[PDB]
Amino acid sequence: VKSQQQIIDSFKQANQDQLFQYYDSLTIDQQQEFIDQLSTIEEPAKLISTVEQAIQFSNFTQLPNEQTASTLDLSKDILQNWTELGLKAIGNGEVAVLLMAGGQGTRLGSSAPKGCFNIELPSQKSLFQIQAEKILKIEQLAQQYLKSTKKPIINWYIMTSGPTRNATESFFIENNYFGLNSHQVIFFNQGTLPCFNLQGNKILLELKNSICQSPDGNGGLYKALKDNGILDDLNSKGIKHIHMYCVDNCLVKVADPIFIGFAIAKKFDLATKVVRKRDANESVGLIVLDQDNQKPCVIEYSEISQELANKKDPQDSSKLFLRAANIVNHYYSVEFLNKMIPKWISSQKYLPFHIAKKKIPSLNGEFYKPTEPNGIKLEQFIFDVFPSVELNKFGCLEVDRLDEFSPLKNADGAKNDTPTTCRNHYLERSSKWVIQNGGVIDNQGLVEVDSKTSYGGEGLEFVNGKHFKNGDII
Ligand SMILES: CC(=O)N[C@H]1[C@@H](OP(=O)(O)OP(=O)(O)OC[C@H]2O[C@@H](n3ccc(=O)[nH]c3=O)[C@H](O)[C@@H]2O)O[C@H](CO)[C@@H](O)[C@@H]1O
Ligand SMILES: [Mg+2]
Repeated sequence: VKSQQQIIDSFKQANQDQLFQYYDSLTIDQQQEFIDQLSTIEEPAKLISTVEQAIQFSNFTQLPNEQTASTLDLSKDILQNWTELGLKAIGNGEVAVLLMAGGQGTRLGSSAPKGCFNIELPSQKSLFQIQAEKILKIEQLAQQYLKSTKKPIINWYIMTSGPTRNATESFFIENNYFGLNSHQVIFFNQGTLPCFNLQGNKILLELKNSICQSPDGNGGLYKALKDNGILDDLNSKGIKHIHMYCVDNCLVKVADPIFIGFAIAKKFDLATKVVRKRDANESVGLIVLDQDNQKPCVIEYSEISQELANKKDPQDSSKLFLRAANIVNHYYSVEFLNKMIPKWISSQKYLPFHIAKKKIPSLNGEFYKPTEPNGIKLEQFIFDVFPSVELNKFGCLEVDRLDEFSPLKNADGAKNDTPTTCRNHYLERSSKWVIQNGGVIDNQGLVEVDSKTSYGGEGLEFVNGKHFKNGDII
């Protein structure tokens, strides 16, 4: 739309003259490539103004009992009822899953997308394959429940970022989508945001003809859904329910019928899963009620005070007051998304920029890697839109952590959330399932239940009285 010079001028008017410090020494091709990159930034002056306001701008209680439920407390009949509602929805092609895999998992230090990571289970399955097989399995369980001739389809929308896209897609193709239909696995990229200097008023140059940019946070998912036509696809296919989740959880129950059934039974617009907080210092957001506006919301682990994090429950001193840990497992009604996404992406009121100090290798005038944080990355949080839902339309399901949540965040060597803790948890869960179904594991070993065999412990009646050894795959 605008000329090359018009773009340059709009950045200079926004006081970003440093970006053109080496412009004249660049070849014409590098210049054109540079401005093309700058042109993707919609409204520079406004963005910078917003980042600045965000920087110079930086009463909770527990959610009402009416909006919460726990799989630890519900009777089998109630859980079965929800399961059936969930399976029926799946059986009618009304369910889609949305996988957030745009993160670069810096803490883990892997060169490949976290989803490809191998926590070294006997099966050597990557996180992506486990999730793929969970999807295939639940489709089959729904088909069996409804007695369908063919299995229903759960479209799997995978949100990648520029840096994880190629490897991610190439990985699924090389593995033939792990058994799923190629058409049901749909990739789409989330956007990016420019990185700024510590002061937060200047965009950082990565190279002489390139600015630093990073994935705009999982909160950038809503805009990516609209812009990539995913929302249109949901409507086109008649999908009514979508399960959004985090790629790092090796235990995740993708498209959990219990979770979907919970939302349908209660007619929720939005629902989220939580587990009991490990300890005051666990790096997890907490689901709470904002008493000032009487709206549900999440307080991120990095923006909570030690005092609030450590406060004990006044009605039970043995527990932390705020202990509903966010495990990034969200349910959204498609209708709710059709109605709200236009609003959410139209202002910071729902998706404010969160500031993160980072060590960003960039231009000094030469490229370099710092030892101290030299810039900031901007991020929108997926849950910041929660307050916009009506309290009575928001659900919070507490689940069993050992059965549903073991995140891979750190490289081996750390105390928690490592490939080892994930592997151990995965094997312990599998082993518990086998024992409960009468299976005998010799020499106190640990076995692995194949995701191709059981979704969550069901259909394991054949192991009763049967012997297994440490390392077996069932
Ligand atoms: C914002 C957010 O969700 N925070 C949650 C996240 O924290 P945490 O900081 O550990 O995780 P991240 O926000 O980095 O990643 C969450 C998920 O979003 C994806 N992602 C992230 C950034 C991005 O630009 N694009 C993208 O797709 C990641 O691939 C991952 O699947 O998990 C914790 C549990 O482990 C929760 O208690 C936190 O409340
Ligand atoms: Mg309750």
